[PDB]
Amino acid sequence: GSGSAVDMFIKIGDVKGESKDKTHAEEIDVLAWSWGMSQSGSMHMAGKVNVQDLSFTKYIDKSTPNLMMACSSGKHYPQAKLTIRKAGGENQVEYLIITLKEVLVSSVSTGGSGGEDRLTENVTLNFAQVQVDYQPQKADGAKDGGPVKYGWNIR
Amino acid sequence: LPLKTGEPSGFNPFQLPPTHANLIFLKQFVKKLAEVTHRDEEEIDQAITAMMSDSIDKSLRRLSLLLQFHARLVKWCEGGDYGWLFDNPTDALDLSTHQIYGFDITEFLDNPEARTPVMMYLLYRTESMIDGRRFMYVFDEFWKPLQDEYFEDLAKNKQKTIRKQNGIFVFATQEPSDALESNIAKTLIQQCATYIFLANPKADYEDYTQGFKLTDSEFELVRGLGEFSRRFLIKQGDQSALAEMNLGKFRTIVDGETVERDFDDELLVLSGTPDNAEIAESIIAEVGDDPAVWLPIFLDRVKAERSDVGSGSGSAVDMFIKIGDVKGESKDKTHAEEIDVLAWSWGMSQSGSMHMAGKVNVQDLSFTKYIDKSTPNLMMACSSGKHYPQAKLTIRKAGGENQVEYLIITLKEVLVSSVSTGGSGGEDRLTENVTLNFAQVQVDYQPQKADGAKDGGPVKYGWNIRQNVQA
Repeated sequence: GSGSAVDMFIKIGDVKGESKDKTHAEEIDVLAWSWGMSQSGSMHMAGKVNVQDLSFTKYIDKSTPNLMMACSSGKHYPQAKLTIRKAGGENQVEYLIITLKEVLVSSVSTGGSGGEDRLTENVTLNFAQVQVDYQPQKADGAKDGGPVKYGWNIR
Repeated sequence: LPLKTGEPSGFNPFQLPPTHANLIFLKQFVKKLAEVTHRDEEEIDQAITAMMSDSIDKSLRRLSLLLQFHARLVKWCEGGDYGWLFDNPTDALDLSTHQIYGFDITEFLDNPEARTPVMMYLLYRTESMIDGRRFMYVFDEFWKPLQDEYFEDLAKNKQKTIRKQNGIFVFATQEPSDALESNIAKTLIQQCATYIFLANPKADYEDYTQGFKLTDSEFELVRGLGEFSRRFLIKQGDQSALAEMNLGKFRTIVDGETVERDFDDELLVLSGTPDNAEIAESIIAEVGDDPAVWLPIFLDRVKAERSDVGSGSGSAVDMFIKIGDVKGESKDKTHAEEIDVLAWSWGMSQSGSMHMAGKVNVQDLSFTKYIDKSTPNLMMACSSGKHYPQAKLTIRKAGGENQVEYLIITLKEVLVSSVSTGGSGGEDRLTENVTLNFAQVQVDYQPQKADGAKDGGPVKYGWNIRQNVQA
């Protein structure tokens, strides 16, 4: 077989990676994802939520000073798109698709002081509207589909 | 005694035995210049003996003046030949503890000046000093230092003297055009007892049956031997056969074990050039004369490095600097030996949104180095707020140590504002930090691929940070 590895690729505008995998042909590839949702208006003391900005750790893309010019200029990319499949096979069911709109870069990491010898870069972003498509991520290869969604706004 | 800098890569003469300094300086001068008035050169030898009779071995100016009243001119030059016969001691007899040495003939390619008088005097020294043990004198490309019948008369008289005194001569030279072109080599072949056809290289043939008197089958074998198996053919007396050194032989302890091919201590014989350079540099900086008291651990280090990699030198990291007076400890082409830095970690952030011309994020930029050498210049630039004219730093991942750097970043008008220093009982190597601002970033991020490909051209972020959004 091919092993046991998750399958995650993303495009955000003309930002692209140096990845060489089977489904990651110079795609952006990530090592960590970090965003959760929160709604402080709950009775335990419409869309009134606490602010939640998105974040991740990615492998090194070929367009990083373009991202820094986007940060210092306020330039957003109009769309970010993700596909994440569970481990067990690279060409399995696309267990998750994510679509992000008005994708402005919030932060970059990893270059400067001596804290990270070879570590991947955290990048944080903001948004206007995000929607996902979840296929059932059972610990399997070929598994039943049917996307369950949410699409949600910055409001 | 290999080719090196202008240290003693040769051996000199005593130059003042007043019964034989005349003949020593006469032969040394004629083999140094090879062209005189041919009148009262013994008076020149006696006058330079009386002039060097102050204590010993005076300046080249005094030597050339006493010799005159092109050899004087080239001794005044001394280009790469500090081991000549004048103003020096005999480094060969400073090896009287272990009289085992040899010469890189790269300087002794230049007859008559560097080649002839040092070699003729040292052959005189080793031949006249009959220590009673065996003697061995080995040659390769004999004809370039030896262009005079002086060596033929030497081989007739003093070589036959030391032939009863355990002396042997090992002429392992090149292709036989060299030997057939010198009648001195013909006289030597008339006294050379055995002949080793070590290889069949690119070499001139079919006069090789002349003088040596090979048969057709013998000449067929010495041409069909080859040079890569490193086996040979041997003729002595009037007879010959194919032979070898058993380079495939190995320690057959029980039933035929691991084929070590006797490769341990063969690196002395093989002499691989970067490992020879490492062992030679560590020995030469270690001790002047070279007994094998530090050599076994150097052989174990050479075996470990050769089993690791052949001249790899890591090729994994590159993080180096030059900020005013400091510089890098760089294995890359940029700097050398001074200061390494730790790693690559900083960024910038933005909290705002335009999607329901950036935001002002008051930030500093920082960097961590190791223990410094140029402490007070950085101290002055830190306290006074002095902007260095540049701060250049080199970043490159694995994929080669001499490749183009993955990010070359020069910050501009680097005022210095804080440096963390430290120290402890456990501070084997203190790291320190500069956290600072400046006028301009000049980031040059090259999107170099993993295989050494640099598609495409590097992306620059060369913008003012001081009071301006950076494009």
